[PDB]
Amino acid sequence: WGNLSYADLITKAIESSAEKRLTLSQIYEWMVKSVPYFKDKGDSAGWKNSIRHNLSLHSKFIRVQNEGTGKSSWWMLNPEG
Amino acid sequence: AWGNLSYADLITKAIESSAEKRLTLSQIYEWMVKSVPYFKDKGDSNSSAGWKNSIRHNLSLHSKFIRVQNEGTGKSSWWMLNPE
DNA sequence: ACCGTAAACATGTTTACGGT
DNA sequence: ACCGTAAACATGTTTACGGT
Repeated sequence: WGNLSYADLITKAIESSAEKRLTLSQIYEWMVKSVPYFKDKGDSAGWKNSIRHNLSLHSKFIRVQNEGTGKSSWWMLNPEG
Repeated sequence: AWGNLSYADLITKAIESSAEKRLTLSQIYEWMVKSVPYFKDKGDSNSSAGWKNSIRHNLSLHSKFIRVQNEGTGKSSWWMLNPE
C-alpha cells in the first residue's frame, strides 16, 4: 500500500478515539479494521515492529501510564510537539 | 548463595536505601552488583541473564512493588513499595 | 532529510515447573 | 504455599541501511 505514512495512520487512529488516546493493542485492531491492506493480518513481526518503532521515535507521540492493572501505556498525540 | 534473603527482600532493601524511596530497574541491578558479594562478579549481561530475569519477574509478580511513570526523555519507570 | 524495514536490546508481564 | 529458575510473549527504545 501507499497513501499516507505510518505516523499519519497512528494519528488518524488516535483522533477517532473518544478519549483521544489508544494503547498499542488498540492501534493494532484499528489498522486491521480501517486499512484494507491489513485486513487479513490480525495475528508480532513486520508491520507491528514498524508501529512500535514510530511511536518511540517520533516526538508527536507521548507515552502515558495507564490506570488499569497489567495494561500497557496510553499513546496520545503530543500537545507541544 | 547470598544468604537467607529472598529476591523480594533484596529488591526492597535496595529501594529503601534510596533517598526518594524509588529506583529504576537499571539501578536495582547496580545495587545488587555493588552491595551483594555473590552478585559482585556477574555484572555483564552474560553471567547476569539469570538473576536479572528473576528480578524483573519479582517486581511484576508481587503486589508489594508498584510501577510509576518516569519523568525523563526515555527513562524507564520508577519502582517503589506499595502502600498496603 | 524523510520514510520503510530490519534488527539488537531493554523493560514488563504471565505461565509453568521442580525443590524445600 | 513459597521460592527460584526458566521461558514465551508483549511492549518500548535505538541504531543501521537502502531507496526517494
